[PDB]
Amino acid sequence: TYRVXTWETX
Repeated sequence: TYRVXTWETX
């Protein structure tokens, strides 16, 4: 998942 601020789990 792309979280604001990166791609992260899952």
